[PDB]
Amino acid sequence: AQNPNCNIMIFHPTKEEFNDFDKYIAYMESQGAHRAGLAKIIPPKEWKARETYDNISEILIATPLQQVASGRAGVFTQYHKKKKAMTVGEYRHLANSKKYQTPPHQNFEDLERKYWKNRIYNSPIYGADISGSLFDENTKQWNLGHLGTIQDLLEKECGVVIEGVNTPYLYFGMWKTTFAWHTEDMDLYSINYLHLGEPKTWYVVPPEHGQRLERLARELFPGSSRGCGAFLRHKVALISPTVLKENGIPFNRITQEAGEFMVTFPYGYHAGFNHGFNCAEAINFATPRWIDYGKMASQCSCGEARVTFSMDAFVRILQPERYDLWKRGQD
Ligand SMILES: O=C(O)CNC(=O)C(=O)O
Ligand SMILES: [Mg+2]
Ligand code: NI
Ligand SMILES: [Zn+2]
Repeated sequence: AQNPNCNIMIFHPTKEEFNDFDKYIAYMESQGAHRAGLAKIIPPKEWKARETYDNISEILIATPLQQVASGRAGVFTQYHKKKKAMTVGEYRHLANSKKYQTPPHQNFEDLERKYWKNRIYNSPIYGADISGSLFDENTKQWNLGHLGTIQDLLEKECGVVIEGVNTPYLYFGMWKTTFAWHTEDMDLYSINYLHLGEPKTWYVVPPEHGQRLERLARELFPGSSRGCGAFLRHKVALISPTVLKENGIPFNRITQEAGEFMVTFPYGYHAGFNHGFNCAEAINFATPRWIDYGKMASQCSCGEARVTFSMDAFVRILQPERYDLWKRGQD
């Protein structure tokens, strides 16, 4: 079995290997990459996403979110407070202000120490889930707006034609902006491209060990667990690497820099934080190997998780027994 320790693998495709997206994912999996839950892909030196990022300041962040924490430094939740709209240029100035800017630090490990020590004492502001793309239409390789759709994959594998669409989303981050422990909707893959700015540090649990993370989370967040048998779908809970190690949970970490792609694999729990002002693009995708994970994905039916239109068909076709309860949680 390839990659039995579930290490995060880093790939350097050539320009020729960068042509066929599906084929390269299947290649990475042939080398065991999915066992980690996360892989990094460094694009060939000849590739670019677009010509420049000099003209993005007028994009609107309609509903910036202030991420307010509660708990202790290593075990906390966050809630999202809505703020007034602002442009990307206004958000960048805010990220760089004395109140929000990255502190002085020696290296990525020092900054990670500072994040876990001090995150809860601040409330950074995040632009999230903004439908759109920064890939040039003429970028033919790994263009996250031109991927094969999840609805087409389900039709190809299973024969069922369904409604729904699959488009990318932009993220604008600052120092201490935080992504809580989660798997993707319907335990899909994700791909994330860091277009510009400062890094993102990721934490990930191997898919084969995801239930260990879920059991710790029920212990650490006991009222949330009584409220919902899939409360990690709410995307609010954080657990530090130190707490994970104290509890024996297998995990890995890596820092993504501008110009790099990350792929998350089905049922790979992940979390992380941004180092400073940045912009990322991400989208969910599927392969044939996903189908069996989609059929088994947990679901939130308490009402908290609320998701896109296109998830309806995935539940309806893959999880007909669960569909009526889940749809009630959507309404
Ligand atoms: O960049 C982000 O904020 C979040 N992205 C992810 O959790 C992802 O691609 O799975
Ligand atoms: Mg603009
Ligand atoms: Ni994710
Ligand atoms: Zn729920």
